[PDB]
Amino acid sequence: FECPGGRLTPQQRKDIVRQNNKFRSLLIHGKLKNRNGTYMPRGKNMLLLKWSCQLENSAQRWANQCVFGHSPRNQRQGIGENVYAYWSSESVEKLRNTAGTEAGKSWWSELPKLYKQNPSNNLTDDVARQGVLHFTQMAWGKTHKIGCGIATNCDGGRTLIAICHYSPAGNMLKELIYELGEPCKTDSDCNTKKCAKKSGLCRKEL
Ligand SMILES: *[C@@H]1O[C@H](CO)[C@@H](O[C@@H]2O[C@H](CO)[C@@H](O[C@@H]3O[C@H](CO)[C@@H](O)[C@H](O)[C@@H]3O)[C@H](O)[C@H]2NC(C)=O)[C@H](O[C@@H]2O[C@@H](C)[C@@H](O)[C@@H](O)[C@@H]2O)[C@H]1NC(C)=O
Ligand SMILES: *[C@@H]1O[C@H](CO)[C@@H](O)[C@H](O[C@@H]2O[C@@H](C)[C@@H](O)[C@@H](O)[C@@H]2O)[C@H]1NC(C)=O
Repeated sequence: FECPGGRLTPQQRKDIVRQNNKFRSLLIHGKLKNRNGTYMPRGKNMLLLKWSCQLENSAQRWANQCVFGHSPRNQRQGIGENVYAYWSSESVEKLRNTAGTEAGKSWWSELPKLYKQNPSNNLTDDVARQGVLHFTQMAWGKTHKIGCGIATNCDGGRTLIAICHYSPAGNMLKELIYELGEPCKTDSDCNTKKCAKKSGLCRKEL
């Protein structure tokens, strides 16, 4: 959680990772409702997210622009991107320390508010069209790397922007968001061959 030249604190990085992994674990344990009021299906092989300084560096470069939008495609090759902003009429400095976790709650909130019952867990065109792509990237079983950048100087210090980058990039159409199964109990349950038993998520390093 130490990233040379970074503008985040170690704690911010940890809070972001711990929150997103908690979400993932709650999800694969069947504890989270979709828009229809029905629990999402239990999952297996959901990777445990690791912080990547490389990802933070690209996300931070974009956050520094103070633009509420995506970075250009050619700077996002192989990489997912989620964008969050908070617009105040006063200073946002007090919001910096929870920027990442507020952003994760906002992206993640797509599940209960916009994500209709999808039993196959397949990311079809009709599922994608709902605007659940921020949530689906945070939930993407194959993604295992996350890095985020934050700007609080935007609009005279009155706008907060948080940018998170994910690798590998999630949201490939016609692939499942995550595999249907049981959370890992032992290493051999995981295709990566290492299981985080407390969370039921599979470990994948870097
Ligand atoms: C997610 O859901 C989509 C929509 O059903 C799956 O794609 C569909 O796969 C079917 C076969 O599993 C395709 O059927 C074929 O249709 C052609 C058209 O003539 C026939 O010639 C052929 O013999 C089959 O009957 C179906 O067309 C296809 N849907 C579309 C519009 O693409 C998808 O399955 C996955 O993607 C497809 C493209 C293949 O790679 C499948 O093997 C693969 O499982 C579902 N995704 C997942 C991960 O389940
Ligand atoms: C989730 O809620 C929506 C809106 O209330 C319903 O349309 C879904 O049931 C639907 O059943 C038919 C009409 C068809 O639209 C189907 O695609 C939907 O599933 C409901 N989902 C379920 C599975 O009950």
